[PDB]
Amino acid sequence: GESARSLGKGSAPPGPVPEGSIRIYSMRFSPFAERTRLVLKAKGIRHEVININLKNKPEWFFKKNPFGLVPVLENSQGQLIYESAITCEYLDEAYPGKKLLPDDPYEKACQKMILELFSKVPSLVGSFIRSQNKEDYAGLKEEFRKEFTKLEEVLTNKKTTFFGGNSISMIDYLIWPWFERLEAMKLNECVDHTPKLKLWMAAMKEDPTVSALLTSEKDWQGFLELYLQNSPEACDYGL
Amino acid sequence: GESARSLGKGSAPPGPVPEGSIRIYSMRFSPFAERTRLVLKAKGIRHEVININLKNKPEWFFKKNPFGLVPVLENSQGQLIYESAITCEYLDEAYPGKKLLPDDPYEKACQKMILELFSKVPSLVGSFIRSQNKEDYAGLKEEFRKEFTKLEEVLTNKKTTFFGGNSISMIDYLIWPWFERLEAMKLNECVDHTPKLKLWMAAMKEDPTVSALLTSEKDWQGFLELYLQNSPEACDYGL
Ligand SMILES: O=C1O[C@H]([C@@H](O)CO)C(O)=C1O
Ligand SMILES: O=C1O[C@H]([C@@H](O)CO)C(O)=C1O
Repeated sequence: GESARSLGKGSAPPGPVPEGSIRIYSMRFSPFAERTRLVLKAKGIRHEVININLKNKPEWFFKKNPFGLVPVLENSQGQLIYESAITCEYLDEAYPGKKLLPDDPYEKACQKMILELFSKVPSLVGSFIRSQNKEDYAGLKEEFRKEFTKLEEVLTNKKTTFFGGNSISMIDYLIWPWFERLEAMKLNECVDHTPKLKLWMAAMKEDPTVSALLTSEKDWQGFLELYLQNSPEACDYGL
Repeated sequence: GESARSLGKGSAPPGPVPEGSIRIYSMRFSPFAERTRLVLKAKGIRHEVININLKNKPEWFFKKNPFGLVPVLENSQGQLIYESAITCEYLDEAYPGKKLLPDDPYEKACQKMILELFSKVPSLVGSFIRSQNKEDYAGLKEEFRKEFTKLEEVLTNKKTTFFGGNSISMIDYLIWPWFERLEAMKLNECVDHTPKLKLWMAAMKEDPTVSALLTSEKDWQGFLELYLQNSPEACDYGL
């Protein structure tokens, strides 16, 4: 269980990825890295995980990703892939299993346009995590409700269970991690004028891949308190 | 030639796209829409163009794209695709001809990672267009030089003529429009510590697709002066 402890400044650079496996450089509480892990699980891809201490990074990690961000994929050929959506698309294409993106070009384009509709939400969550008082909170509630009604409208026309059809697909996994953290951020009442989006969240929680990877509110809250202080122990909260 | 005049507020909504053609909603001076037009030309795709008056938009255009931005693709089946990179990827997949993206998943992922390396540049150009004096200009020069050295490093390792190999490909067309406007913005001396990137620009200008679509400095400058004043005649400069 302590096998999951993060590597930080001073850690030895890791050795090569074994043939037959792919490696993800991750952090247990990162919603960006969660995207990639949901895909690895959904597709049944054998993999290893190296967690990175984002508040005390190893210098060698910048050789994996010059941006110094998680997630990063590394394969046995030594190829390196970064940016969460890029890593997810690469896995869908490079591995067998349930295809998570549509083959049809228009339907694929639709999933990417829905990701665009969503793309303000990660930056807002970033802002929210920093909110100081009830006035700031009232305002961020309105900002989230505007973004959520964009997403509600997609579901309203499609009349489908999920954003790509009646079966969960790539787009759902790409947006899920921010919704998972919404309870914990006290932002559930932003989805109260968006009834189909609320039902979508209930459906997501029933998905075997989502349920396997869900972090408890108490664990995310422990992480967050330490992260907001730039604690070098945040990323290993619980361990 | 006046066939290219933009549609603005009050214009009638256009009729259906004919079978055998795709329609692009564009603007002659938009670098985002230029991406899509470079792809249409590179692939030899039969198409029609409707230019939109971005400073006096038709209300119906928001039914084509709720964001109200160009480019937008519309096909004879009535499907609508927006966001410049999405439109380009859709065309590469949906049409025959020279494939502009690699089939190999890693090499495709590499092109998307290079687009990420570039992705600060459009926002910087946006800021530059607004620059007031020599001090602001000196600063933006340093910002551009930082972004350009990221791109130089890609070319340095690859030792290839273009960002995807020795043959021009999607990634080159996606980044080109901002480099085309660099002379006009007086920012050529930002590429003077980036010699491979300077050679890339010379190579791009020799490409038949790029050369066919290049706008003159004088025409772009006429456009820009009117655009900065929110002139409803900017988009039709020259007509
Ligand atoms: O700020 C971030 O955005 C990226 C990217 O992976 C998502 O597209 C990432 O990993 C972060 O930590
Ligand atoms: O500001 C813009 O960015 C978009 C997009 O098309 C690019 O990805 C666009 O068209 C604009 O006018």
